[PDB]
This record gives sequence, C-alpha cells and structure tokens, in this order.
Amino acid sequence: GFKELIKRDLTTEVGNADLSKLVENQIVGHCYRGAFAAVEENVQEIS
Amino acid sequence: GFKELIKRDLTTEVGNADLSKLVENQIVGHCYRGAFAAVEENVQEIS
Repeated sequence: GFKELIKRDLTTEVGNADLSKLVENQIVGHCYRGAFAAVEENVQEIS
Repeated sequence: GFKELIKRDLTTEVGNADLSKLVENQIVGHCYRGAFAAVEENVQEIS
C-alpha cells in the first residue's frame, strides 16, 4: 500500500546574481517526488 | 607608517543582462583595498 514516486532527486542550480549590488548567485535546490500511503496497512499502538 | 592593503587588485566581471530589452551584460569592476596612514610621519607646510 506504500509507493514512492521519484521523477527527479535533489538538483541544485546557481544563478540570478545581481552584479549591480555585488550579491552572489542564488543557490537553489529542487526535487520532484511523490508519496502514496494508506490506512489499509497500519495499526496504531499505544506504548 | 604608510602601508597599502590589497585583497583584490581589480576584478572586472560581466553579469546579468536584460535579454527582453536586448541589453548587453553589465560590466562591473570592483576592488577590495585599504590604506593605513599616520600623523607620526608628516609635517604640513604653508607656501
């Protein structure tokens, strides 16, 4: 009942530096993923 | 007493440009410099 969708893992890219202010490139990471879960598989315990 | 401090001589770098307006890269020069002076070294003179 549990499935992991991985279109793309972590991917870091750098850009959008503003030379007019001497600010360095915006370092940005992104990820494409999805998780499918269910209550049909679980029982929740106490202690 | 007079000493010159240099961390970057002169760093010219072309960067962000507005492609939509057909603007070319902004060329921005900069330098990290500093100077140390003193009163223990100098005598002012008039005429």
